[PDB]
Amino acid sequence: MTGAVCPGSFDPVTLGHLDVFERAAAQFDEVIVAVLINPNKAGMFTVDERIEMIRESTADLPNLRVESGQGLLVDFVRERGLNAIVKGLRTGTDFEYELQMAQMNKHIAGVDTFFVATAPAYSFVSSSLAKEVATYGGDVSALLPASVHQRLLGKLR
Amino acid sequence: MTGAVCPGSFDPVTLGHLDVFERAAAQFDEVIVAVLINPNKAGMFTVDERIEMIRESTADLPNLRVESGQGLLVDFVRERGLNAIVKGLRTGTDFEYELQMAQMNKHIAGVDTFFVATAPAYSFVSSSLAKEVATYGGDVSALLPASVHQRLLGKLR
Amino acid sequence: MTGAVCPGSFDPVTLGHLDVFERAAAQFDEVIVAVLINPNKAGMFTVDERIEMIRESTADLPNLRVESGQGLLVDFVRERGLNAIVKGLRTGTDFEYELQMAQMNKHIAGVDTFFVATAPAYSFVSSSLAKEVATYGGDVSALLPASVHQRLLGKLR
Amino acid sequence: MTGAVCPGSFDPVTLGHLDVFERAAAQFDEVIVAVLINPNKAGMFTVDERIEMIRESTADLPNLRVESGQGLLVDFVRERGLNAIVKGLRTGTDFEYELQMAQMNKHIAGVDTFFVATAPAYSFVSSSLAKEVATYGGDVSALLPASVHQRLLGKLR
Amino acid sequence: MTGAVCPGSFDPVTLGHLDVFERAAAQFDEVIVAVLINPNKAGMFTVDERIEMIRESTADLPNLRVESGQGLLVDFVRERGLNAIVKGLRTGTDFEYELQMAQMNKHIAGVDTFFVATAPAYSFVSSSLAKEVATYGGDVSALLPASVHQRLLGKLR
Amino acid sequence: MTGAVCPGSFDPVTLGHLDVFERAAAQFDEVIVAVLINPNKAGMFTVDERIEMIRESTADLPNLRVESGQGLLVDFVRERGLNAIVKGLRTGTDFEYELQMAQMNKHIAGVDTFFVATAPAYSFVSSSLAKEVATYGGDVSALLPASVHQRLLGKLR
Repeated sequence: MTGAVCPGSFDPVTLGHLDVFERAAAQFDEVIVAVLINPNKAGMFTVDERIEMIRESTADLPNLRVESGQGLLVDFVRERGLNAIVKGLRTGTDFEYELQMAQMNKHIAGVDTFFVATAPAYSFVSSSLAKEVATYGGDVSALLPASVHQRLLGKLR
Repeated sequence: MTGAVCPGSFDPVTLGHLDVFERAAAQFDEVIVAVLINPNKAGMFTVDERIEMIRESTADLPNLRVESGQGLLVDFVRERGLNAIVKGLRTGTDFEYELQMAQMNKHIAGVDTFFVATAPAYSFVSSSLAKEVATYGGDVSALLPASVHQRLLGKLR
Repeated sequence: MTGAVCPGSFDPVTLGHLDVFERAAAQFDEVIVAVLINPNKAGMFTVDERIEMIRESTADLPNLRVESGQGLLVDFVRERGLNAIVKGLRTGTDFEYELQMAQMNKHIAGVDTFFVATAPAYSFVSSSLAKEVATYGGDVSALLPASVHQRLLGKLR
Repeated sequence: MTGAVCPGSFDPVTLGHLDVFERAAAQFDEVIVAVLINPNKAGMFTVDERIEMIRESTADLPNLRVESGQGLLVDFVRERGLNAIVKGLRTGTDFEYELQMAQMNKHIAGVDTFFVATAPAYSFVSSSLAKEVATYGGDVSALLPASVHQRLLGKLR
Repeated sequence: MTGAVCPGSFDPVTLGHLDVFERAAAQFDEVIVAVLINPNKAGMFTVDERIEMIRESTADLPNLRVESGQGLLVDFVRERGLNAIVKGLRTGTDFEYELQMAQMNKHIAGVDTFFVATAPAYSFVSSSLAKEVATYGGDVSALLPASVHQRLLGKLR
Repeated sequence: MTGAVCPGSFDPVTLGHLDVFERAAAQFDEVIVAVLINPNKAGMFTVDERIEMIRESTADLPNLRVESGQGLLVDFVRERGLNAIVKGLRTGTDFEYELQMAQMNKHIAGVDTFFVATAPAYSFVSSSLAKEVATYGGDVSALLPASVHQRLLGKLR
């Protein structure tokens, strides 16, 4: 019966994200990873690539599925008969902005947002910082799932 | 079946607490409110009084129950076959300390902590500040369950 | 002969802004709302539109007026015989940057900045988030002056 | 007929406090410094001493007066026909708690709180840290009114 | 020639502390761990016990020595011909207070303070939280050096 | 022999930067100021101009040198046989992002980051805010080295 949506651009998914997915899947009957797309900015990976990388690293989570979307997150959530968001916290999270969005999302659609801190080991990776470090040759292999790392290097070369 | 524990001293329970209880009860199959009592610091209300006040306030939540506890929160959680905590955020929450405890609790017992911000209307009330304001004749009736406000006036008279 | 300036881009003015205007108007003899125009981003509303929307929403504040400005805010303030700014705080305010600007503004022109938190009900609206949500069909009518809301609907339709 | 109250324990008043008093006195017709007395901790200085030290240091502010208070700050403010508090910010201010109190005080009594950052030179002094440092022989003479500094030396010797 | 002081109560030293000691020792010619004592509060471990636990876990650091003291940290630093403090940051650090103290310490004695974040794995341990968790039976064995853990358990039993 | 790198874009160098340079040079045997240049975003001053301005400002620091760099900061550091970064903190620093980068930089290359707060007097200046204020005729001469202020006026005329 219970369920939550884990949203993000996941460009690419990191081990910080996967940690949060795993916790959500352990605590809710169903979890949907929402790959949210801005149709007006391309990013590094296509939607199909993003989804494939997530699926390949979540194969051990039977109650997790992955879908893309755009527009209001709360519409994505409600159209699936759910009303909870689970969002990860890491070092460098703009928490004040996350709080603003959470209060807005509850106001307009009655959707709750639960925050969970990612594991310390994965607390300083972000999609953007991983892409930046890898661009200049830094080793981010320990911070990304195998489904991502060499595809990332491929894009960069 | 899913479940979480909502911990606190609840001396007394506020509408900020209740808002969090309601959201937990909406998103988890089972919720236990843990009235965590300190042997040294005896508050305003007895443990039994606090439990009664929470029960009155949560009468419409059939999947939520109220229990007292002492010692390690993660033991309270695990002893009941669960491994999630839901904790509310308000204006004045020491979030950095909450994060420290969340990471400690995950490390020592594998228990996850989910944070949810209370509604803006209930975001500035706290048990301590409500008692302080009421003590000097300030009106905090919009911030507490009606039955709590009734009892609070009694303990002050 | 006290006075303060309330600065912003107000694209559009929200009830968060209006709350702050009202408090400023209640505590200073004279208030000037400074609509600061950019060198891009050209907003959703023109400067005249922003001004009218503010004027419409502050008709019950006789000691408040609305003017556009370019260049340093402190020059705007000082050229009107004042040396106080009143700035509102909301969820998602970059307070660290506001503090930096406050200390700079005091240094270069002797202008004080007073910060006041907007009401909890209006604490999660911002001009940008209201436009984003409204764009995707979300109901922000409770968060904007009724006048402004209709204009916004017009700009989108 | 504008006015604001500047609250604190002022044990003793610092140049950080005085800076804020001066700004408040510059922007409001009438300023009242509220020396709020505790039920313990009895400070280093008695209430009369704290008051005299503030009076001594604000002799050049004709529109400022100094009074002691007990009970709710909002009652102190309202019983004097005002509804504004001016509170200073320094390095080490618990701003989250100040925000909580500000929202509570607006709720229960309609009193606004305006925050202003003290000058960088005075941004790291507090009454407690000045007493601690002076106790162990550190020179805090640049951080306190000359009068106050001599009195402090007297209390220690 | 170069050198820094690493201060704290170290009651007991944690692996978070040791991480910071190691970094300091790697970056300064000499490092002194300052075990600062309040002669008016006993703590769990005696000064000799604290020092022994630090020495036993820093034996692989030839340029680190351990000394106790009280009163002003900057006097401890300057009397050793040094003028730098290295202080660790962890989850739950009151950074605003650390900044206040750093600015005060530079003002009164010209001593610089360098902050370094402890490793993620050790970022949520503190002496106080470790003592609290161990008191109620939680497993903190991975967060403390071998020189500490069973001595801690001994004190508690 | 010890050493650290002080990184930035320094467009232009400010007295806040200089304060940090001086403290690094006082505490490490060797300091390298790394003028990190971005191929996309060309600022106000050329790399050569920025280096010259830093050299003029640091003439009294014989153990500090100035070099340009591109790419990974940790590579710049390691290529010079060092493994420490000294970074300044000011009002408006995004400290959460600095922490994220520090933990990333330690992970990918073993490089430590030490943070030091700049003096209160120089705590609200930034390269960007200085340029912005100067552009509109505001006086930031107390906030910049004299030779920098001279050059800044030139690039604006």
